[PDB]
This record gives sequence, C-alpha cells and structure tokens, in this order.
Amino acid sequence: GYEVHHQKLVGSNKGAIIGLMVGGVVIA
Amino acid sequence: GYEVHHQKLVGSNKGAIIGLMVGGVVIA
Amino acid sequence: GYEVHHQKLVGSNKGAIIGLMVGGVVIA
Amino acid sequence: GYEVHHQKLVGSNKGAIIGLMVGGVVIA
Amino acid sequence: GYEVHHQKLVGSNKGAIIGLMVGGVVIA
Amino acid sequence: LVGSNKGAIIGLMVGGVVIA
Amino acid sequence: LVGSNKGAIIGLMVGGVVIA
Amino acid sequence: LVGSNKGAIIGLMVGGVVIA
Amino acid sequence: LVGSNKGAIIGLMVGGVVIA
Amino acid sequence: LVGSNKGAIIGLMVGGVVIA
Repeated sequence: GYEVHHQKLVGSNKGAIIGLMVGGVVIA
Repeated sequence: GYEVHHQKLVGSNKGAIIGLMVGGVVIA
Repeated sequence: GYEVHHQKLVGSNKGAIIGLMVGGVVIA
Repeated sequence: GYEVHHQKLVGSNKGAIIGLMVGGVVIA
Repeated sequence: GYEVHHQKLVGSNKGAIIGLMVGGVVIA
Repeated sequence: LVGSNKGAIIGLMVGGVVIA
Repeated sequence: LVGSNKGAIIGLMVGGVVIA
Repeated sequence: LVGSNKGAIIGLMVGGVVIA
Repeated sequence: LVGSNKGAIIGLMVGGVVIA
Repeated sequence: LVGSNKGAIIGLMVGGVVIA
C-alpha cells in the first residue's frame, strides 16, 4: 500500500525511461 | 492499493519511454 | 486497485512511447 | 480496477505512440 | 506501507532510468 | 549478414517501437 | 543480406510502429 | 555476422523501444 | 561474429529500451 | 568473437535499458 500527496516538481527534465513494468504508478 | 493526489509538475520535459507494461498508471 | 486525483501537469513535452501494454492507464 | 479524476494537463505535446495494446485506457 | 507528502523538488534534472520494476511509485 | 548497420535490425518483433 | 542499413529491417512483425 | 554495427540488432523482440 | 560494435546487439529481448 | 566492442552485447535481456 502507498499514498503520495500535496507535493510539486519544478524545472525542465530528461523524462522517464522504464524497462519491463508491472503495476507501477509513473508521474514523470 | 495506491493513492496519489493534489500534486503538480511544471516545465518542459522529454516525456516517458516504457518497455513491456502490465496494469500501470502513467501520467507523463 | 489505484486512485489518482486533483493533480496537474504543465509545459510542452515529447509525449509517451510505450511497448507491449496490457490493462494500463496512460494520460500523456 | 482504476480511478482517475479532477486532473488537467497543459501545453502543446508530441502525443502517444503505443505498440501491441490490450484493454488499456489512453487519453493522450 | 508508505506515505509521502507536502514535499517539493526544484531545478533541471537528468530524469529517471529504471530496470525491471514491480509495484513502485515513480515521480521523476 | 555482411556490411555496416546504422539503423535497427530485428529477427522477430511482437509489439514495440522503432525510430530511425 | 549484404550492404548497409540506415533505416529499419524486420523479419516477422506483429503489431508495433516503425518511423524512418 | 561480419562488419561494424553503430545502430541496434535484435534476434527476438517482445515489447521494448529502439531509437537509432 | 567478426568486426567492431559501437551500438547494441541482443540475442533475445523482453521489454527494455535501446538508444544508439 | 573477433574484434573489440565499444558498445553493448547481450545474450538474453528481460527489462533493463541500453545507452550506446
């Protein structure tokens, strides 16, 4: 179980690159 | 189980690149 | 089970590129 | 099962490119 | 079990690059 | 196979994306 | 096969996307 | 196989992404 | 195999990403 | 195998990322 809230991320970025992935949450 | 809320992300970005993927949530 | 709400993403981006995909949610 | 609500995404973007896909939800 | 809230991240960054991944939450 | 590759070569493909 | 590739080459294809 | 590769070469592919 | 590789070579691939 | 490798060579791959 996981919870994540009220946060922020700011500025230009190189993205997300991901392999074989099962059941994850990816914000990128 | 997962929960994610009220957050933000700001600025120009290189996106998301993803392999074989099962049941994930991807915001990008 | 998953929940995601009230969030935002801002700025021009290179999109999402995805391999073989089963049952996922992709916002991009 | 999945739930996603009350969010937004803002700015011009390069879309979504997806391989073989089964039962997914793609907003792009 | 995990909880993360009210935080921020600021400045241009090299993204996230990820191997085989099961059930994680990735902000990037 | 003889001679150089600068692009992508695949024997069998199921799903996936190739950008030259 | 003999001689150079700059694009994409596939033996068997199911689904997927190619951009030259 | 003879001669140099600067790109990508795959025997069997399920999912995944290739950028030259 | 004969001659130098500067790119990527894979026998069997499930998922994953290749950038030349 | 003959000649030097400056890139990446893999027998079997599940997940992972390769940057040349």
